[PDB]
Parts: sequence; structure tokens; C-alpha cells
Amino acid sequence: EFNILLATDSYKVTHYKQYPPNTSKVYSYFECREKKKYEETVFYGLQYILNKYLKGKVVTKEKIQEAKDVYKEHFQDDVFNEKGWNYILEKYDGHLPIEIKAVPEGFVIPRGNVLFTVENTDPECYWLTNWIETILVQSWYPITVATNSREQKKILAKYLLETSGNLDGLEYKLRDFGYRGVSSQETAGIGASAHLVNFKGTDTVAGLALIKKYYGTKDPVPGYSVPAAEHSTITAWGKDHEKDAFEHIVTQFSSVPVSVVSDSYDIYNACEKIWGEDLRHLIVSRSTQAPLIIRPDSGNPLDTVLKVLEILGKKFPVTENSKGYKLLPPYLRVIQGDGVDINTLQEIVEGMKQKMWSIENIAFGSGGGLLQKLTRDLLNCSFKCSYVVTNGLGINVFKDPVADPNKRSKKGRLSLHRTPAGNFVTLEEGKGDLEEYGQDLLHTVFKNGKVTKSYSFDEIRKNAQLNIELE
Amino acid sequence: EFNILLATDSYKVTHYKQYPPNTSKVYSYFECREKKYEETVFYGLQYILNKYLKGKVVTKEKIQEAKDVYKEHFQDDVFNEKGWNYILEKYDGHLPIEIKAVPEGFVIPRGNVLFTVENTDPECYWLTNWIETILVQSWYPITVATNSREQKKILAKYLLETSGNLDGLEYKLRDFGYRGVSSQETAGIGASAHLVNFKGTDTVAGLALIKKYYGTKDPVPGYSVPAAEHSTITAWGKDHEKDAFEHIVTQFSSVPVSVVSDSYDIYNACEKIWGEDLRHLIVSRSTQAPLIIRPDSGNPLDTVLKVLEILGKKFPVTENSKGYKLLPPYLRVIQGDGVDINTLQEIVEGMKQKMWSIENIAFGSGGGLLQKLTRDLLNCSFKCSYVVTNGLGINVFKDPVADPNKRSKKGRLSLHRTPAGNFVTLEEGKGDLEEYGQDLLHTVFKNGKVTKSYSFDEIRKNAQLNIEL
Ligand SMILES: O=C(/C=C/c1cccnc1)NCCCCC1CCN(C(=O)c2ccccc2)CC1
Ligand SMILES: O=C(/C=C/c1cccnc1)NCCCCC1CCN(C(=O)c2ccccc2)CC1
Repeated sequence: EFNILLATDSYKVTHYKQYPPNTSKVYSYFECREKKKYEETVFYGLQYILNKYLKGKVVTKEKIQEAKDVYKEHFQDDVFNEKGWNYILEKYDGHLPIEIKAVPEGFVIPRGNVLFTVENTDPECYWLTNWIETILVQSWYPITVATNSREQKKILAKYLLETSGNLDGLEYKLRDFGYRGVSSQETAGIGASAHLVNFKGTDTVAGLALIKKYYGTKDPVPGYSVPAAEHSTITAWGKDHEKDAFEHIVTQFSSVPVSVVSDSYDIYNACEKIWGEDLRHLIVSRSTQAPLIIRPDSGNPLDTVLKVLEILGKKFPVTENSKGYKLLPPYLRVIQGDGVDINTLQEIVEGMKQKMWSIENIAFGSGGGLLQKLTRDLLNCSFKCSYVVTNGLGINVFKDPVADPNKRSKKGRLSLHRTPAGNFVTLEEGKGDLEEYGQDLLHTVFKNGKVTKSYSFDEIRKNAQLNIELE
Repeated sequence: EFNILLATDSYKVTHYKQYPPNTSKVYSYFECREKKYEETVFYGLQYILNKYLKGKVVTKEKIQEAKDVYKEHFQDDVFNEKGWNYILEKYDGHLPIEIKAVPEGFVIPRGNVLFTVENTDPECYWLTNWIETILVQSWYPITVATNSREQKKILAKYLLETSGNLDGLEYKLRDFGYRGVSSQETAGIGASAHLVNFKGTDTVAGLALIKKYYGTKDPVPGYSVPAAEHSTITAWGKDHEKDAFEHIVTQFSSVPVSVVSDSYDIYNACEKIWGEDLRHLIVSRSTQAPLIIRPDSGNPLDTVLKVLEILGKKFPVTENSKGYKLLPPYLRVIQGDGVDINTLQEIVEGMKQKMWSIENIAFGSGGGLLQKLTRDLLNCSFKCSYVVTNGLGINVFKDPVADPNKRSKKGRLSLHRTPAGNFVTLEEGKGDLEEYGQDLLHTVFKNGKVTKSYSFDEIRKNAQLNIEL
């Protein structure tokens, strides 16, 4: 079972002996720190951490003893605040005397603003605020996945509007293929759920149960898939029988959309000769509600997409839409699911535009690029102490390293406000108390072991909409 | 609770319908496919087998749950209820799968078979690749353990050159990655993988994983020491950094203590606060209880070099038997910012050029060690190589025209020692010809049971550097 006493960086076990004597309050905050592009971030994922790990009776006698035994060996010394943990057990029935205030989930906030704050509610527990730094900072991951996914949605929206004149099907155009390419089952669920803030297409099944348990949707499920081959289901037929595999699969899934990986041996042969000649009769007969989606999976991603489109354009009837861009017949589409990240997505859609192909033609799948190839320094997600009370006097505290101004932190008690022009500002030094800027946008979401405010997944999605969608 | 019926890529739910009719066997394998990182450490499959795959993993409730989810997720009924029910009824929900694998901790060149998977019941031909997704997650502990070992090789080379021995090597790269990984589960897995090569960690999650799944003769596989963070210095107020330092080193007067020194001005902290104001509290410390000064910002090489130059003028420096400068035994440095395999190399080489022994320094690495890694670094990949259809075995493979690097292996596979003592993978069942001795793979899972396993002590032994051996 999970033990919050064993869920911190080891060194934090020793910090209760390091703060100034007579310290009754430690107050800390989280930001995606500005760096001298990702100019705005989607705040998502804290509610998962609050419910799974921080709420309710999280301290027991057994958990205290267990931690004491492990730390004895791990440090080869007796440092461990057994008394401090016993106090929370006896006084609060093991509930954390902590208050957390946060911006609503789904909110889209510029870099360098306070996103949440943490402080102890009992003077004895001044050490507890930063004990939970480690677990709370892991919110960097769903924030960053949700943010990077939204930035990809912006690119897709721009090019789809330009080449087609609308945004139809935008939420279905970037699929999560990342389940195998993340570091753990838990990561898979968190990451998949963060992608679903922006899109509806996923093969990372783990995201669904996470959303149902911790957030919830009006709809039965937040994400959807369609039948699709993998190389095993083609190659099992034997090298000389690729056409047999294709024919069998499209006939098995004749009335729903079906994706067929087409590059096992020669993607260009498969498109021109197998799909384009031998099996053409099984393709042109398909419903608009049940297209074949041809899937290349190797080679230079842009060069391969353009060549596949070129081949299919010469084998199938192409129209020109009202913006002047070429469109495949409605029973045929393409999905590129190899080597797609934010950079290559941009290259591909711009390449398509230059060659006059509508973005209606194509969907994208992304795996490692979407869920694994991200770190905490992409958005500089960071947790810092900004205010303490010592001997009953508050002091505004901060770091400001001489050789790196980008690592300077904020001072004092913080609040988040709308500006007169409708943007965001973080007020420092308790200046929100002067009430010159309307209401603080941070709300209490956790207090003394209870989750005090929750958001549904539908609300989060609404908060995270693109401006272009709003327009 | 975990449900293996809901722990695969969505599209695999539809694959049972796509294989050739009358297929009784699907046989697949995992490799770190060949195209830096010429050899890989095999680690982490034992965790997956025990946590997720062994015993009764199918129940009536789990089947109904998956049926209900997939009905909405596909907007159609495509889920193989009958196939899963067969497993429940016939095998009391134990997976009729056999997995063979190289021993954990083994160091194997790229492009070799590391494990294989096949069904043991013809009805369950579709099951082999259902579990691809979970098994392929082994890329992560493999990659962490591998990249961590590559860093140990660098540290070994430079420590040996500047000091003449390897004393303390295993304590020189510390895992600081707990906050920087994507989940609690990842933290434990990744920390355990670093502990294959090193003994220093602040990612507490790794300890419990190892104890549960691998085991060590020692009470714990990894260790930490007291250390400050910016909040324990800055809480004292900007004019009282010296007061913070004095309090901390006095509280931890008889054990090693690390104290982050860059809150305001690292160079002032080293030269004036440690080097003058509090110098008397440093030179009095035991060899068993050094102060470790921790810079945490600026260019990593430049900052380390300047910190060492400052301390070298404030404290008595010696010259070791190799001609390199050495701080007194009560004083060391740790660089825990910006460290990855590339910057590690730059820092130790830069120290060597300035005649500073690698004894003087330890490193901590967080996102670089545990997060900034992907499955394409070692090209970890699972593919089908052999099937039986209508009673006839067929060697199968992919070989995409535009990427010969993606070509997969054909047929039944085995791993062998060559006459020169290296590894070779034989394809097409050629291992059966017996020209290359016994298969080095071992059966590790069969029909719901883990059949062979390794302690963490054995894994560490297998993963040793040549220089250590
Ligand atoms: O290729 C794979 C998965 C590969 C995979 C998975 C996991 C790991 N590694 C690889 N999945 C196929 C998904 C693409 C389906 C498209 C999306 C857009 N689209 C519609 O929105 C639609 C239009 C008209 C009618 C109905 C729907 C047409 C159907
Ligand atoms: O700075 C932090 C943690 C920072 C942190 C943690 C988590 C997240 N973010 C930042 N930890 C201090 C590590 C100090 C390691 C050295 C290794 C070599 N060494 C001995 O081998 C030794 C010498 C004499 C006696 C006993 C042992 C001296 C101690």
C-alpha cells in the first residue's frame, strides 16, 4: 500500500531540523516559470493527485513505524520526525493539516503565474508544506502533456481552416498511440487523460478509467478508437500474401472505419498496385461512414505522406474543394503514425499545404512524442517557498541566483487576478489584499485532508478550448 | 484494481479477427534493435511478470468490465468475450503463455533477442500480441539501467585516471529524479534501474520495489545523507544566509551534510561565508562527516571549476599520487543541476584539464537520469517472427523499403555464445542444428507461473563494468 511518509525526496526527511527556530508557517507556490515557445499552459492533473494520494487518513501507526525502519537503514542514522508525524495522527486522525489553493483545472494561463499554493494550517506542521513538494510537482507531467497536445491542436486548426474552410473533425485528428512508449502503467493513464483534454481519439485505454474515477464525463467515455491492423496481422499471412491479408481485414471490417498498415514490405507498391489496382473494387464501394484509412509507418514522414497522396491521387478520383485544395474520395483517408511530434506535425501539414493537399485527407497518430518525450524543464514547472512566519512576523522569501536570473522566484503571499484588459497577473507581497484587482482566481481545493472543490472533465475541456474554437 | 483486459492498445482488441484463419501459434520477440549505446542492460521484466501477468489475472467481473468499456469506446461490439472466457474456464484465469528471457542484469549488444513470447494453447493465438503493450514497457527500466551504466563508465575512466582507483564510484552519481518523473510508479521503476549500477538515491520509491520484487542481502539497496534545499536556506531571510548555514552544519555536525549554496551568490557563499565566516566550523569536521557544498545554477562546467578554484584558495589542498589536486577530506562538492550523460563527460574532462581529481566531486541527476529518455534511444521493439497456420510453421517478418533499420528477425529465435565468447542470435530455428551450443535464454514464465527469477544482488553482479571485474 502507498505510504505518504515514503513518498518524498529522501533529503526532505531532514528538513524539519533546518528551518529557522520558531517557524509557524511555510507557504509555497507552483508556477511554470518564464524563461528569457509554449507561452501559455493548461492547468490539469492536480485533482488526481489530491484524491489518489493526499486525502483522508493517510497517516497510520503502521506507516509511521514502516518509515522509521526504512529511514534508519537508508540514512544509517536515526533522523526522522517521528514526533511530527505522530502529532498529525493523534490530533487530526492522520489527515494532512494543509491548505491548497489552485486555479481551476482546464484554465489556460500564461507562463510565470502562480497556479497553486500550499501552506500548513497548524503551526506544528510547518515542515509538512514542503514534504509534499515532490508528489505535487509531478503535476508537471499532465500539465505538460495537456499543453503540448493543445499546441498541436492549434497547428492542426490553423491548417485545417486554411485548406478546408472549417474545423470539422479537428478533435479526431491527433490520436494517442503512446501506451507502449511510456514508462509505466500509471504514467499511461495520466498522460492519456491529459491528451483527452484536447482530443477525443486514443488507443491508450488506461486514460478512460482514470477520467471516470477522478473527474467524470456526461458521455459514457471520454475517448474513442477504431479497428486497425498492426504489422503482425499483415505479416502472419506470409510475405507473398500481403494482398490476402488486406482483403481479409477490409472485409472483416467492411462497415466501420478501418486502418491498415501498408508498409510491411513496400508502402508504394501497396498503395499503387494492391490498394490502387488489385483491391480497388473493395475500396470504392465503401460507405462515407466506413473509410479505409491507409497507414504508412516508415521513411521520412513528410516525404512519405506526399508520395502516398501523389500515388492515391492518380489511382482514385480526386476533387478540388472550395478553397482550391485536393481531396481524396470520402471512402479513403490516410493516417501518419510514425515519427510525429510537434515539430514534424508542423512540417507535414505545411508540406501538404504547399503541394495543395487539404488537411482533411490526413489524421495523425503520436506515441513517444505525445506522452514520453517531455520533461519538467519544457515549461519550467517549479515549486518554491515564498513566505514564512517566524517569531510571529511574516517575511517574504525567495531565491535569486547570481548566475541565472531565470531561476529567481516570487516573494511573499501570492494571488492571481484578471487585468483590466482581460489578461492575467500574479500579485506578490500580499498585494492582492489591497483589492485593486478584483477577485483572486485561486480557489481552495484541499483543506485538512478533504478535497473542497472538484471539476468534471467536461468543465476542464470547456476551460481548455482554443480561441479559434470559441470563434 | 488492475485489469489486463484493459491494459493493451485499443486496436489490439480487434486483432483476433485479422490473423489468418486456423492460426494456432503466434511467436514474438523483443530486441533493442541495431542501427553510442552499443550494449544494453536487461532489467525489469521480473517486475512486470510478478505485478501484472502471473496468477489469476482474468475474472468474470474483469471480463464484464472490459466488455462494457469497449462497447462504448469502439461504439460497437468487437471485444473477444469468448476468448477471455475460455482462459477463465480452462485455466482458472491464468495466461497460457510461455516467455523465455536472458538473465536480468545481463549486458548484451544491440540487435540480439532478449525475450520471446508464445501461446501454449492453440485457442489463445491472439494472446501473444495482446500483451505486447505491457511487455514493451520494459524499454524503460532497460534504458534507465543502460544509460546509468554508461555514466558509470565515464566516471570510472576519469576517477581511475585522476586518483588511481575506483573507491567510492558507486556513490558518485545520485538519483535526484523523484519530482521530475511522470508518476509514482515510474519513480519506483526508474530508481530501481539506477540502483543496478549505483547505491546513492533520494527516490525513496525504488527501495520498496526492489524489496518486493527482487530482494537484497542488505537491509536496503540504496542510501542518502542529510542535505538542504533552497527553502531551508531562504526561510531565514536574505540577510541571514550565514545563520542558515551555521545552524544546518551544527545540527548535522557528525554526519555528512550537503548545503545548497547558490540561493543568492554561490561565489560569495564559497569564498566569504564558508571560506571565511564559518571556516572554523568546517575544518573541525570528521573525515566521516564532510561538508558537501552544492552549486545549483549557472553553466555546470564553469561553475564547478570556479567553485573548486575558490575553495582551493581558502582551504588546504593536497596533490595526490597521480598529480591531481584534492580538497581536504572534510570538504567536497556536489553538482546536481543540468547533469546528463553529455554534461557529465564535459565536467569531468574539464576538471581533468584543470588538474582537479574526480575524488572531489559527486553528481546528482534528475530529469536527465529518469525522464529524458524514450523508447527510440535503444530502439526497443516487439515483433512477430513465427506463426503456425493450418499446421504449417512460417517464418514471418517486416522489411519496409524505405527503412532497412526497421527490418525484423525471421522465425524461431535463440541466443548463443560464439567461439570467441560473444553473443549471437540465430534465426529460422537454426539453434536446433546444435552448431552453436545451448540457448542462453531461460523460461521465466509459463502458464501463469514465474519459473525463474533473480535477486537484486545477482542482477548487480551481472551488470558490473569490465574495469570493476
Ligand atoms: O491506425 C490506428 C492505430 C494504430 C496504432 C495504435 C496503437 C499503437 N500503435 C499504432 N488507428 C486508426 C485510427 C485512425 C482512424 C481515422 C481517424 C479520423 N477518422 C474519422 O474521424 C472518421 C471519419 C469518417 C467516419 C468515421 C470516422 C477516420 C478514421
Ligand atoms: O545534495 C543532496 C540532495 C539534493 C537533492 C535531492 C533530491 C532532489 N533534489 C536535490 N544530497 C547530498 C549527496 C551527497 C553525496 C556525497 C557522495 C559521496 N560521499 C560519500 O561517499 C561519503 C563520504 C564520507 C562519509 C560518508 C559518505 C559524500 C556525500
